[PDB]
Amino acid sequence: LVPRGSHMVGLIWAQATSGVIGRGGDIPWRLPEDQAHFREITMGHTIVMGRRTWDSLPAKVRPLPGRRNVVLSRQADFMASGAEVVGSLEEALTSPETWVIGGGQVYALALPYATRCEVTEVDIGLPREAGDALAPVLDETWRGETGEWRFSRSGLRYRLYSYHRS
Ligand SMILES: NC(=O)c1ccc[n+]([C@@H]2O[C@H](COP(=O)([O-])OP(=O)(O)OC[C@H]3O[C@@H](n4cnc5c(N)ncnc54)[C@H](OP(=O)(O)O)[C@@H]3O)[C@@H](O)[C@H]2O)c1
Ligand SMILES: CCc1nc(N)nc(N)c1OCC1(COc2ccccc2CCC(=O)O)COC1
Repeated sequence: LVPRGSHMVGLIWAQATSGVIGRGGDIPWRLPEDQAHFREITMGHTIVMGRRTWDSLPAKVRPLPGRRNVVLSRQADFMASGAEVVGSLEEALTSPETWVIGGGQVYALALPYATRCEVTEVDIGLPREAGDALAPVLDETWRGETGEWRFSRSGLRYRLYSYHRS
């Protein structure tokens, strides 16, 4: 349970088995089961994303519905129509429950404050290339639950992990 006076911070991402989460300003696969899972977890909560992740959303879809959208930028003239832009995680993490939804820079930034991670791993063989955005690496303070491999309607295997720490 999440007491309303707390500030719970979770990270949620989908990665290939290599750790790649983004390339060329997009996610280099599509998995409908992961889209549904991402929405089930985040709906109703504040979502925090990096400026480059906001840029990756088509103008017609953003801000993402059903969730308070917060965008991190250091640029005083960057504006996100329909959403709030803030310059730090301290300013972004005011809600009782916040999901950090990417990308690679913002996961690394938020990791020291996070107590939950929800991961989808997609069994697509995408090697890491220079410039890719990557999932954060989780140290031994994190305890994980790994689901069995499942199979998507799209013909890719995937599995879910849930990590927690104190
Ligand atoms: N697979 C997934 O689950 C998933 C999820 C989300 C995104 N993605 C992908 O990941 C890629 C984007 O990731 P990315 O690592 O390139 O970028 P990102 O983390 O989404 O955004 C980086 C931007 O955040 C801002 N920022 C970073 N550190 C900050 C700090 N300390 N204070 C304030 N603002 C800060 C900066 O904005 P300014 O430059 O404006 O200062 C920086 O350029 C895309 O390919 C996207 O499609 C994948
Ligand atoms: C789903 C990808 C994803 N999966 C996990 N597990 N974690 C993430 N953080 C993540 O990326 C979430 C973003 C990309 O969402 C997309 C992308 C394509 C299609 C549909 C959506 C959801 C739209 C919505 O939610 O209405 C929203 O900005 C990045």
